[PDB]
Amino acid sequence: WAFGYMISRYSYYPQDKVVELVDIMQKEGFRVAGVFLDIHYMDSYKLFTWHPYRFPEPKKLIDELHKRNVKLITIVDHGIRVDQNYSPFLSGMGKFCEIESGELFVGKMWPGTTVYPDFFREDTREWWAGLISEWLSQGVDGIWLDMNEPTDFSRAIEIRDVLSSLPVQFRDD
Amino acid sequence: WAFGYMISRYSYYPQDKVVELVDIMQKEGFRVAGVFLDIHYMDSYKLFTWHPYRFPEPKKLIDELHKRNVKLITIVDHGIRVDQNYSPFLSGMGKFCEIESGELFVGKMWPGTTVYPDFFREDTREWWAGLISEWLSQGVDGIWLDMNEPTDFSRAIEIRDVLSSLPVQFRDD
Repeated sequence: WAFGYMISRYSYYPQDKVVELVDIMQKEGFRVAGVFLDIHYMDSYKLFTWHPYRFPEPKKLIDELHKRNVKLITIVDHGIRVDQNYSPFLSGMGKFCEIESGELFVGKMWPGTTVYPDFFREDTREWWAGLISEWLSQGVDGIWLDMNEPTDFSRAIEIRDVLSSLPVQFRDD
Repeated sequence: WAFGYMISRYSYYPQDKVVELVDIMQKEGFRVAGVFLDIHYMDSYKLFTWHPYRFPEPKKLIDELHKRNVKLITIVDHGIRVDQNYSPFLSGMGKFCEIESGELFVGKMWPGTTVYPDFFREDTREWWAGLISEWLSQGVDGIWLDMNEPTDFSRAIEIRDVLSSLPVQFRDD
């Protein structure tokens, strides 16, 4: 099924619209293997969370998709939000990337201020596998890893803040 | 009396305070020949006007000062406010400075957007003499001409608007 016809967008939501679209596609004769859910499904772009208003009942969505024989693939970025009450941030502590001087590498990504997992380490990899596994257990069929170059926007944003008001054009480096 | 002791400030107001100060000076033995009124006495820095709140009764002030044998000297700048309902602007029309291309030279000074009298012309001189004469007739004893280099702030303000944002410091040219 990974080689079947996949539909995706940035993004499809709320959950009822996802099902409505799949139904119309199938009704008109298109065999859809799976649908991709882009970042709008998350709560404030926080990894491993569901938007409380757009996706109040994810279980219902997964069941509806599976009843229709459609796989669900969810995007997962690499940025962990520096949030005091965000579980992944607290549990991942100790396994994030650092900078030469010893502090954590704090940057900028979709969820705002963020830290990044140091995937080169065994414990980080194990910790991540755990979150993924837990995420897959709801019935999610696939993982879409994005922005994993790895990408960071703190430098770009820093430039945009300092020369924001200046009526000039920035080169695209 | 022009060689006597003059007190001034930028500025003395409202009118009751001007008289109070002169009284204290005289009571303590200082022979004051005259007091200078800086730009705060004008209405929005408009030449030949009295601030409706600080100097609501100019005649009363002048009389109070004259009763105490104290002359009154008022500052008069060279900028005419580009104001649709400002008399000097309307009556001076035709006698203001222009730029090479023919339009009026519109700049910036205390009253904001302003035009300037072309004093090199005899007609402008006659027009100005008229306003001065009319101004002196209330009992004003002297004229203090300021900013008549002539000075203009449109270039400075133009620079400050475009580079206002930059955390950089400007050279004082």
